[PDB]
Amino acid sequence: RFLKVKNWETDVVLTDTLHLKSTLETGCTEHICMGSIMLPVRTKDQLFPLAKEFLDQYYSSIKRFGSKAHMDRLEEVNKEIESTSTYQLKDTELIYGAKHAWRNASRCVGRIQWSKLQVFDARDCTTAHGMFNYICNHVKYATNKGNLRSAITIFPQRTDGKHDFRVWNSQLIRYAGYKQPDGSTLGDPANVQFTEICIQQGWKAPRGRFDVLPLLLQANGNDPELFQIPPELVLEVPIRHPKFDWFKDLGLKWYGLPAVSNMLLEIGGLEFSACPFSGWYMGTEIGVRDYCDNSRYNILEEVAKKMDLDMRKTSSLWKDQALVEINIAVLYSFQSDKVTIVDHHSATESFIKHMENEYRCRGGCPADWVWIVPPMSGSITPVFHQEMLNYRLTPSFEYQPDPWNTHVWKG
Amino acid sequence: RFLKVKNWETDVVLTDTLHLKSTLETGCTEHICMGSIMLPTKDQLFPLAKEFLDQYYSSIKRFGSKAHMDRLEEVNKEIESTSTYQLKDTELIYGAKHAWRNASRCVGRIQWSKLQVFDARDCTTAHGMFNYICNHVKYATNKGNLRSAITIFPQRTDGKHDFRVWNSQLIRYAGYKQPDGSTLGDPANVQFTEICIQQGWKAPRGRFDVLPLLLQANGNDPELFQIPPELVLEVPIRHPKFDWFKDLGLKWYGLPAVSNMLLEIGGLEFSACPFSGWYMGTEIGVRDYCDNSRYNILEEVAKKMDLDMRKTSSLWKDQALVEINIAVLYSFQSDKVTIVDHHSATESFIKHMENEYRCRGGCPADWVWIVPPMSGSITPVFHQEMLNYRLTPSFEYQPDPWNTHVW
Ligand code: HEM
Ligand code: HEM
Ligand SMILES: Cc1cc(N)nc(CCc2cccc([C@@H](N)Cc3cc(C)cc(N)n3)c2)c1
Ligand SMILES: Cc1cc(N)nc(CCc2cccc([C@@H](N)Cc3cc(C)cc(N)n3)c2)c1
Ligand SMILES: C[C@H](O)[C@H](O)[C@H]1CNc2nc(N)[nH]c(=O)c2N1
Ligand SMILES: C[C@H](O)[C@H](O)[C@H]1CNc2nc(N)[nH]c(=O)c2N1
Ligand SMILES: [Zn+2]
Repeated sequence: RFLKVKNWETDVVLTDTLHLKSTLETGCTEHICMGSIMLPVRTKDQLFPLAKEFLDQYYSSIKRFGSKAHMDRLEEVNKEIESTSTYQLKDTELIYGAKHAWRNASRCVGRIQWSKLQVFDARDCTTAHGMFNYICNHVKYATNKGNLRSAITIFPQRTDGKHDFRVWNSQLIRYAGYKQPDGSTLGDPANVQFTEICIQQGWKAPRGRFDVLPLLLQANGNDPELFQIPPELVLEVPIRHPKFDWFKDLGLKWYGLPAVSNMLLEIGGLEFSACPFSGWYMGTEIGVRDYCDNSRYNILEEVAKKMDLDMRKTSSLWKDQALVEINIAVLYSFQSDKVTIVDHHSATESFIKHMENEYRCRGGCPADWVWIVPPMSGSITPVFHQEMLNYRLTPSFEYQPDPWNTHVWKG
Repeated sequence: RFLKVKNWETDVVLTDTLHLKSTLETGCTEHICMGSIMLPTKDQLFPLAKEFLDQYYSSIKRFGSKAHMDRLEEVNKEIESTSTYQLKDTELIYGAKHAWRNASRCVGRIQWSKLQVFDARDCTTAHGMFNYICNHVKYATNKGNLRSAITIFPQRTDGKHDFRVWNSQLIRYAGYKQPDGSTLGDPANVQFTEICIQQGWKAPRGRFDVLPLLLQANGNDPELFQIPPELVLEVPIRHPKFDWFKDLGLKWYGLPAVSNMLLEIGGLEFSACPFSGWYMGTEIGVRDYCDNSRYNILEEVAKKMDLDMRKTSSLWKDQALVEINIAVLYSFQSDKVTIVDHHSATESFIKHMENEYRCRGGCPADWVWIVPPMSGSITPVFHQEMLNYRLTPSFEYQPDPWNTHVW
């Protein structure tokens, strides 16, 4: 079957056949759409089909489908599953798998970049100390003094579910949040619970507005351990505004490297529970969400005060006006310091070109509109007007529950 | 089967049970979400009538009463005899208000219960339709203090005698393609304008020409009528800080009035049912003015602001966008024509959602349409999970009649 998507601005129509390869479920049915719902130990049993399907894809991509090398590899994996109950990916397969999980990430606007991903194989890692070292090297390589390079580091896969490698931080680099006795929050309100765990584990909290959190690292199902990332490895950008000289005195800064560390990477039925990956920011992630969400740094009021906007009625659009100024400041600041960043116009335009290319060469591009459309200036970006089909392909990145909810403490 | 929706800003979790009463299909499956696609006989009719009357008599606390049973009986007899049936006035009013109540893409639903329903089921000609519509327009406009209304023409019979308003809204501006190659006026309305000209309309060929109505009665060929100019309230667009803004020559009309949809109540189909409320500012300022395929004015405004248009990263588009939207709200407010800003509308919808969950066990909502086309995440709807499902009575899209009309 064929499915059509139309762009309502250009009348361009595309035809999806890739959705036919989708196995995993969406959350939706014929009677309910769950498109705005944020969150909608395997047996050999299910494992060999998952392995086979993955290896068929891999061998197709390298133009060796049905070869002796292909057949031998299936055989080899089959026997390994039957006798050890799991199997090991070749380096080539791991790299291909990691690239494809990104390619398949329907909520990711940055996918034009998917084929340039540095894959760091950390499957020989055995301890939390070992994890720390790997992660420092990733941060340094990815940061590259401001000329950011995409990377992922892949720690050993799940075995029985009792020996998981996990990075407890949601992102490698994030600022602490402290709930005060008066109910106010100092620093990032999003990281309060994790900061408390760090403190509980013995972190000495400086208790400022922008304190880089320590890494909390679990190897082999053991209790996690604290490590401070070397500060000289943590590139940060002080935020200033090209015309508003008082903007610097708000005291804002952000880190340059966005690096997700709480997701689970699935390749050929294998589960990599610790697989931190990083790219570079789109300005709105910081300027719209991080700074302006009510539940985050929430700076809109202070910014609009300083601009002396009429704040007595929402219909003056003071929030909107201040929102634009903050986002200009972020882009200006990253640019002035030569730290890679992309604005939402350029990013969404690139995504549209990527998506059209994917339809032509691959037969589709699963995309989640709710996430792809930026959180400001929606309809002046080309993605707003683009129909999108959301479905789940493997390899994939999956959400997993926070480790402090599931971890069996050894003490 | 019982479903939670969470607000990620406030942590409020609501439980939806109303979706279980959903009847129509979504476009989605277990394998594919189509959340972003714009357009995804006697036997069938008695179930539809029963379902409706059951909810009606339930709503007036008379479920299972003799009056309930008697009406089921009466409607039942009428269908078997006549292959259709007629709504009581009370049922028509209830049905219309609920179609709006169930409109998952409408942010304005806190208002659903205050809808003036004009029963035009006695209308027989296109001249009658025209009279009904001017009365609706005058009533709704109310000298700028807008009031929600719907006018309901006779229901579908055998499908060859449909009442249809050919216009997509009661009030729209004409569009004309130039020898120049560009477009004068509203590019969205070019095809319809051609049909008007080809039906006989003498076009002024200006930038802001209110289109005539093209009214179809009883399946007959449609006819042209101009809405009295004095009933079409328009607003010149100025900016409270930029003196030059008015020089752009922009205006918009006060009355948003959708005329192309199909109202379905208890199996019955009202193919002509123009309805109207008042604008949310972004509809005009963001979509009408700034869509590339619409009036597309961002470039011109940004130049008058003398912004650095060299690189997308100066955010010149976003800057001019906010300003155009400030001008829309200011101009409507100054002329005392009802308008709502996206902040206030989305706040009211969150309150409405809470009421509906509390009072009805849910509220179907389409996040893709509810979240405003600018400043998404600074409105509370952005952080609000929504379940989208189809309830009846309902407003449905229907195909442009010129594609269907045999002359
Ligand atoms: C190259 C620069 C990149 C840019 C500009 C980019 C852009 C984005 C943005 C704006 C989001 C939404 C994030 C949010 O709203 O919090 C996102 C989500 C995502 N991105 Fe990308 N991205 C990039 C690289 C990557 C890389 C290298 C990977 C993995 C290898 C990746 C995988 C994802 C995944 C899995 C999500 C969804 C996250 C979630 O559900 O929380 N991204 N990206
Ligand atoms: C009271 C003032 C009202 C406001 C501020 C309001 C707000 C809106 C907005 C912003 C949209 C999105 C439309 C678009 O983006 O083009 C919408 C869609 C809708 N509204 Fe409301 N509305 C109001 C009154 C009504 C009334 C009185 C009805 C019916 C009686 C109604 C039924 C609908 C329907 C069916 C849609 C979707 C239209 C479509 O799918 O094309 N609206 N409304
Ligand atoms: C409940 C829940 C579920 C879910 N799936 N995600 C969340 C939080 C979403 C989130 C929060 C912070 C950073 C990012 C990165 N996606 C931010 C990021 C990462 C990369 C690699 C590049 C880039 N430009 N940006 C995503 C919450
Ligand atoms: C293909 C297609 C499908 C579909 N369902 N809708 C469209 C056009 C969408 C549209 C266009 C103009 C006006 C409105 C009114 N919905 C605008 C409106 C109406 C009312 C009553 C109040 C208000 N504030 N605003 C909606 C196209
Ligand atoms: C409830 C809703 O799905 C939630 O607020 C989503 C909406 N769209 C998003 N889009 C992006 N890119 N990131 C997000 O965190 C969200 N949050
Ligand atoms: C492709 C996408 O469905 C389309 O652009 C939608 C997105 N959201 C919308 N939301 C509203 N309110 N109105 C619209 O016309 C649209 N257009
Ligand atoms: Zn869906």
